[PDB]
Formats: sequence, structure tokens, C-alpha cells
Amino acid sequence: LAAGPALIANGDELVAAVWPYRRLALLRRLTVLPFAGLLYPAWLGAAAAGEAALLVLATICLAHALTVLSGHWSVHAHCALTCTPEYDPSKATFVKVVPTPNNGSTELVALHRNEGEDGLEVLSFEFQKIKYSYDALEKKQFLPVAFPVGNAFSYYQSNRGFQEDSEIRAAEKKFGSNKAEMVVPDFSELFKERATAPFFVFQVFCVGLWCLDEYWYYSVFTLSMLVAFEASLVQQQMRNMSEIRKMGNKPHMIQVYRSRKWRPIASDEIVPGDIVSIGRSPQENLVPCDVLLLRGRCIVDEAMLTGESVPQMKEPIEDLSPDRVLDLQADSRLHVIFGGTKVVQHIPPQKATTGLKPVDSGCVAYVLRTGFNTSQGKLLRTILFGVKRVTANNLETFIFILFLLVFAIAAAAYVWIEGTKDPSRNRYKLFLECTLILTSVVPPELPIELSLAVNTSLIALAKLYMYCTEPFRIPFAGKVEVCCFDKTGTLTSDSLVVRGVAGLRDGKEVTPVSSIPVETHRALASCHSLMQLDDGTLVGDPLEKAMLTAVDWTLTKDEKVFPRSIKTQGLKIHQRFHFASALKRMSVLASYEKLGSTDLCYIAAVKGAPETLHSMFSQCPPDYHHIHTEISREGARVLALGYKELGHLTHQQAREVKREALECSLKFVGFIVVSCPLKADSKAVIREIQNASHRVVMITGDNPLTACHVAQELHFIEKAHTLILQPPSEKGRQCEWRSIDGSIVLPLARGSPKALALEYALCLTGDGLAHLQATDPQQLLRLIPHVQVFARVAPKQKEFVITSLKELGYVTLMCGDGTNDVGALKHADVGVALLANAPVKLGDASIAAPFTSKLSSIQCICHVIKQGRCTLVTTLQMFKILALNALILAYSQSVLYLEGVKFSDFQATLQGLLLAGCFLFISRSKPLKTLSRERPLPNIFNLYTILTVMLQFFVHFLSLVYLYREAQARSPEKQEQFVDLYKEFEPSLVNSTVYIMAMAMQMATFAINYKGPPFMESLPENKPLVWSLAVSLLAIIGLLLGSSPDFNSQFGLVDIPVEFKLVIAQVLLLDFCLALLADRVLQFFLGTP
Repeated sequence: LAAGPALIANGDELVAAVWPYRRLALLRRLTVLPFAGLLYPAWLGAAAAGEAALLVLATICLAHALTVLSGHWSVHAHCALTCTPEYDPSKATFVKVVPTPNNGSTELVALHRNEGEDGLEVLSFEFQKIKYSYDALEKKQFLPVAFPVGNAFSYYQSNRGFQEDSEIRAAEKKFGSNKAEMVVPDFSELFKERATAPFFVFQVFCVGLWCLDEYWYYSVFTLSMLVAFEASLVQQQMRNMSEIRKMGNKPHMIQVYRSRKWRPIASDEIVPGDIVSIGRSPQENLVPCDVLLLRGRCIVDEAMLTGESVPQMKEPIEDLSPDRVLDLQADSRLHVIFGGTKVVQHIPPQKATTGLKPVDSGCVAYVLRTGFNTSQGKLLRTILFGVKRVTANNLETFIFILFLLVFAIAAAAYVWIEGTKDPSRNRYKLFLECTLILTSVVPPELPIELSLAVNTSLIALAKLYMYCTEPFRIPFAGKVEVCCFDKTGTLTSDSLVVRGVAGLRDGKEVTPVSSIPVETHRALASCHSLMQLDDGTLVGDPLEKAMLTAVDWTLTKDEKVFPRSIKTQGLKIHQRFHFASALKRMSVLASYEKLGSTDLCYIAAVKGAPETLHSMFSQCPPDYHHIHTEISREGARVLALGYKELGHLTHQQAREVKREALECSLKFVGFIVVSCPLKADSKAVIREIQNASHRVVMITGDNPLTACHVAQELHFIEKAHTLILQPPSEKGRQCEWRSIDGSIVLPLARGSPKALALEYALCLTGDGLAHLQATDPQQLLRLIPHVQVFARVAPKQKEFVITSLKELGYVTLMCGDGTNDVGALKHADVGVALLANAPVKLGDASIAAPFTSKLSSIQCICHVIKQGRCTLVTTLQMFKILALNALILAYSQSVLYLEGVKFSDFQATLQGLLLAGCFLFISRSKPLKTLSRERPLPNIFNLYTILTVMLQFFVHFLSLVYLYREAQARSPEKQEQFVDLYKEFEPSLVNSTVYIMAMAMQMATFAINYKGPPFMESLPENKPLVWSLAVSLLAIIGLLLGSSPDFNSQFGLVDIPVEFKLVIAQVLLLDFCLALLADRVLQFFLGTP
């Protein structure tokens, strides 16, 4: 009873406010009571009591249709129109959930009512597939389903598994099953969404109006064609949606400990609280859920979260203090494995320790979170519903229609006022004429035309092997200002190349692996964690894979390693002390036979962090720190190598005397230097983008030093010094800017970032981002536009950076290959996924991005910009031309009918066919190959576009007034103050002159506004358009000329007197010249920002 306003806990990330509403019964809905109860019964009663009534009914019917559809157009309008608020939750039926800003759209979700275990009524709802339950007893608040997170580490040691099924069903009712099912919306739902679009409703209303104009045969055909076309577009959308279903996650068998026994169960029946075995699967199966590693060790590639292509070691929680509270923020880096991550390698629990062992020898782990609540699940939620689908229904299009409608209202008011001055006119025809003027001034083709233009650009893109799922985002590619790039797999290859070993020769020179000492070959060949599978495939860490391949050694199943190329004796590995994060090092015991003796000589090979072996080396080069710092500044990963010959060990001592001394008196044996190379195309494409006057920004999850180096190599940073903001490690110092070299350290100041961002380049780390978000979000928002590199950025922080850039009114482009970009790709205005390793399964990024390249080359982006500018100019040019034609139409439609002249049906038909042809040839114009330094106009609202439309219309208007008066002065005087209404078209001199002039001026209007020498193919290159303009100019000259009366008669032209012919030709030429000069002068004066 009686939950107040705003029923959510402060600090929920998804939902800002929750108000319950109950749906009204059908008869009590405001869609029916005012409709079924009042207006129609009074009309029916007047009808039974015995044409004007039907018209008044139709306007009532139209108002009703718009009110019902407005509930479809807005969930807020739907709630107001169909539901009432109810403070008592027992009587409520639905809840309208408003998400936090940027976290989607407001939805109306049904409330689920469930009986609890106690027989108590548990109210719950599911919003965006997350269940929120109302806690009625303690807090009287809605809480998200609490996962067993932040618990003490006593609970996890005592869990064993569940020997029951009632509690399992209870857990299933509370948390739900791990459902990764992609629900494909039904065809009917997408088609219903489309049929309620404002434009389609307006077009169907226009079809209804032609049915109202007695076009019985014509209206049904046009309606069927319109519906079939929208259905075909829906079919294409369904095709795009079926691939998303094709992604999903395949059901697989996993080992689960249930009812005191280990059993294989399908991954969908796993519930939180189960203890599961997680291991390297032979099918390259992904981890199904977020799991805490209880026992056993694993190397996992967490490519999904850090974007770093490099596997991270995960350690069991068994070695830690049980009193520690689980912090998901701190412990997840070392102790949590996320769902969908790949287990590269696993180490089974030691046989000596008492406890649970799985049959498959996987690691035993406890499931923390399942389904859509995992980090992958969070990504997937953003994939399904995280941005409004871009429709043709742009605010620009609606304002443009409203502008033309103001002018059409003025024209219709003029026709109404003058037609009401003549009392003889039948009011039905005057209303019909006004309605036809209103419906034809606003042509039905504008959105179809725009979609055809977009589809032509789509066909042009398909030939470049770029697929586009959301075509209406292409014009935004013309507006892109900031291009954000990921590093890994996009600008660099995922393939790591070993450059060699440094510190072997005097100086900095990296000696190639072919020229390193025999001790270095032995150190690289023995100091590895690679293993041989039963099938002989080599499995394990890519860095290690590169190391073993570069040294040309082979590992056998017996953990023996033999050289292929070097005439050295093989090594047998006996014991590995794996890399411990606490020790920052790994060691291997290997033996070799001595040359000419059967005596086994044992050796210790050590690798680890340079800072740790520095203190572990017995003899260290003086330049060790210099060399290390300089190589780390080159963005390479550096490992130190240590070597020791142990001589003869007894077989018992070699296994036991190892534990007593793992590390001491190490010999320095060099630095292994590994680089990730740049892609060969990256520098040229990035130079083209910078040359096109676009700002380049880097946003990557990789380490800041390597990312900054690669960004420098790509000229993302042209400045001499790069400053990294470090957050305070301790509560209370301010954040510090540190040079890449460390030479310059500056405190942060509340001053203007322009001064720092003019002299230095700024790189913000993810830890620094989180610190600024907690401390000063406004300074962060002021800083973001001035940063050049974002490093160690999490996917949600990538989203936040993109959204922050969008809030400043920048049009953003994101390019990525990884799922790490999915949030940014969806939220970017133009997301382009590249497939990593170009030469079927689709990685989620190729589904998440609006655009997908089948090539791993970034040159596609240059193509997208080339295409986007073309499309952006085309639509804007079309809008201008269409506005001009509409005003020409608006003035031709009523003033001429007020003067009583009409086009001939044949004349009008030919004019229409030529007009339709010209728009078809204009919409197919191609972009130029080169990216201009000049930028196109971004928006329809510019001073230039308004003033050019106004001035061209005014010129054309003055021409029409002049020629109408000259025709009236030459037309015979009419002894009638009033024009009859539907006069059978008699070819008159006035009709012929105004028609020929209107056609010539309207064709000039086509010719004048196409502008493309920096942006589109030139006029002589669009040959179809050239033929259209040449045929129309030849037609205009032939029609004006009168060498044959019969030819004019098929066209219905009257022979024009030669004296008047000369005046017409001179004024039409002057009109063309003046309108051209006007447009060119206004472009010269007002273009560019």
C-alpha cells in the first residue's frame, strides 16, 4: 500500500524514476468515450432525423485517428490517454519505467505478481530483461535482484553444491535462467511500428483523399503499391534482424556439482550458487557466466574487456585471507572470470589437496552472475536496445514540412477567401479545391525520394564490399567532425612480432634473434609455459607462441624441447614454477646432456618483470634502468631473462631442493622486446582523414605508454610533449600531469584547457577518468574535447566518452573491430566495424556497428566519408529544389486557378514525367574520388539556404508576374468578372505562354542548384542528367519556336506572335541569368562556417 513518487534507490545505473499505472477498461478509454460516446451518436441522431455532414464526420474521424496513433507514437501519450495512476500496488497492472539518461527509452512493462516462499505476494517487474523486486518489509523500496556479490569469503569456502531441487526452483524463480535467446520481433510488430510512422499515416491519408476525389481505381492501386513497398523495406529489416538471431550462443554441456555428484548439464540450466568446472574446451567454447575462481589456476584471454589481445593470469582465492570482503572493483582483475571470455590455458588443482575435483580436471569456480547481468550480458543489452533506430522522420524533415505548410496555409487561405467572395460557388467544390491544393503542395514522394537516394548510395557502397545495416545514418557520415579509433586489431595487427633481444651488444641496438648467444636460445626455449595436446597442436599464450616459433624449437608431449635449426642438444623440462603475480616472475628447471657426455646438466631459466630481476641479478649492467626505461618508452613489452647452470643434482634433490631456493643470484641475460606492428595502410588513411580537416582522437583499452607511442607514430600527436594525467594514489593530492619522459610535472589547474591543449597533447587514463567522474564531472566534460588519447578505457567509459562528445553537439564516428567498441559503435553517430584478420561466424562488433567492412583495411572509412558527403549534399540539395518546386507549385496551383488558366492534361502529364525523370537522374549522382579540404554545410538551417530559396523564389515570382501581365495585356478582354470553375481546357495564348515559361524556369531551377565540383561528379559526368537537361532545353526551344503548327498541336501550343515571342525569349533569358547570378553571389558571400 501506497508507495509514493520516485520508487527507486538513489544510484541505480539504469532506471531514474518509477511510477505505477493501471490500464483502463476498453469502454473507459479516452480513445472511445469521447469518440463512441459523444461525437458519433449526435451525428447519427441528426442523420436519422434527416454531404456537409460526411465532410464534418471525416474531419472528426481524422482527429480520432491521430489521437489513437499518438498513443502509438509516444509511450508518454499512451500512458496519459489509456492508463491512470494507482498508489496501491495490489490494484496496479502496469509500470511505466523511465531509464536513466542515455540508457535507452521509457517503456511500459507489465507487473509480474508471484507467490513467495512464505505465501507472501512478491511484486516484481522485468525492465530491459533485468528483474527489479519491491522489498515491502524492510526498506519499502525497489531493489535490483541482489547477486551474491560483496560477500565474506567464508560463505564461498563452505559452499559445496546443492543436494535438492526445491531450493533450485526457488533460486530459478528469484534470479532466472541464463537465457541468451535473441527474441526476433515478429513481422507484424515491425510492420505495425512502420505503419504507425507519421509519414506513412500522412500518405495513407492522402490516398484516402484521392479516393475522396473519385480516383477509385487509382487509389486502390497506389495504396497497394505503397503497402507493398513498405513491406519490402520491412522484409529487408527482418533479414538484417535474422542475422542477429544467427549470432546467439550455442547450448553446451558443462560439468556441474549437483546432488553431491558431478554431472554434465546444459549451460542454460545453470543458476547462481552452482559450483561449476571451468576449463579449456576443445570446441573453443566460451565461458557461459561470470564465475569466481575458487581453485586451480588459469590463463584467460579477456579480449572482451580490456581490448588487450594478451592473456591475463587468474589465481585461486584459496591462498587469501577468508575475512576479506569481495570487492568486484578490486578483485575482478585477479580473481573473477567473466562470461564469454576464452580460457587459453588451465592448471588443474594439485592432487595433494583434500577437496572437490572435477571429472574433466577443470578448475572449480563459483557462479557469481548469470545471463544478461554479466558484462557480456550488459554489452548484449546495449546491442539489442541501446539507441533509437534512425528513421526518415528527422526533426529537419518535420520542420521543413511545417515551413512549407505555413506557406501552403497562406495559399489555401487565399483560395478560400477569394472563392468565398463569389457567392455562386458550391462550397463542396471550394473545400475540395482547397484540400487538393493542401495535399499536392506537400508531395507524397519526399520520404520515398530520400529513401531511394539513400538506397542508391547503398548500392554504390555494396560494390565496395561495405555492408550497411542502418542506411539513414549515411547522411551523418557527411557531418562527422570527430573520428574515434580503437588501437588493437584496427590500426595495429593482432599479430605480435618479436623484434629481438636488447642489451646483448654495446648500445641500444636490438640484436635479432638469429644472432643471440646459445645461452639466450636455451633461456627462450626452456622458459615457457607451452604444452602439447594429444593431437600435437601447440596451445597457449600468443607471446609464448611467438617466442617458441621465433626460436625454432619444438615441444614434445613428454615436455621435452628439441631444436629444429640450431645444432644444440635438446632440453628436458622437469619442473615449472609458474608466473606468480605476487612474485612478478616465472622460473623453469630444465636439463641438457653435455656435448660428449651422458651426464645430465641441470639449468634454471628465469623470466620476469625488469624491476624485480634488477634486485634479483647478481651482476647488473649499469645502463639497465636506462635501457629498460627507453624500451618501455618505445611502447614495447619488455621481459628480463635470467640464466643459471645448476650442474649435477640427485634425482630426489632436484625435485625437493627446488622449493627451498626459487630465486637468488640471477645472471642478467638480456631484455626480450616484443612490439605490435602498425598496419601498412593505417598511416596513409589517417593522413587522409587529418587532411580532410577532421579531428582525430584515440580511445583505447591498452596501456597508455604503448598507445601514446603508436598514436605518435600515426601522428595523432604532432606536439613535442604528451602529458598523462595520473589520479592520486592516496586520498588528497591533486591529480598530476606528467610528461611521457617524466621531465615535466604540472599540477592541474581550473583554468581553460585551450592553453594546455594548444602547446601539449593530453592523454586521460581510465583510472583518471573514473577519478574525475567521482570528483568533478564538469571539469571532465570541459576537458574531454581537448584530450587526444584515451587509454585503458573500459567499454562503458568508451560509451561515456562518445556520449559526452555527442552532448557537445559533435557528430561522432567510431571505428572498431572488437566488442569493446560495441557501446561506442552503437552510440557513435557512425559506427564502422572492421573484421580483424581479413583474408561463417560474425563477431558481435560486426553486428553492433551500423556499418561493417569485409576488409580489415581502414580505407573503407575514407570511402564512407566520400559517400556521406555526397549523400549529405544530395539530400540537402534535393530539399532545396523540392522547396523551390513546391512554392512554384503552390503559386501555379491557386493563383493561376484564380486567374482561371490550367495546364492541359497532356501538358501536365509530360511535365510531370520529365520532372520525375530529373529527380531520378539527380538522386543517382556519384561522389568524387578525392576528399576536399572544404566541408559541406552540415545543416538545413543556414542563412545561405534560406536567403537563396527566398531570392530565387522572388526572382521567379517577378518573372511570373511580368509574363502574366503581358499575356493578360495580349489576351482578349473578357466580359466576365468571374472565371468559370471546370472549363474544358481550350488552348489559349495565356496557357501556352505561362506553361512554356514555367517549364523553362523550373528546368533552370533544376540546373542552378546542383552543386558538386568539390563534392560530387561534375555536370558533364552525370550523363543521364546531361541528357535530361539537353532534351528539356531542346524541347523548350522547339515549343517556343513554331516552325510546325501540327507539332505544337500535339503539344497543344498556340502559335505565339513573333513580337511577343521575342519579349518572352529575352525575359526568360534574363530570368535565367539573374537567378544564376543571385545563387552564385549568395554562395560566394555566405558559404562555409
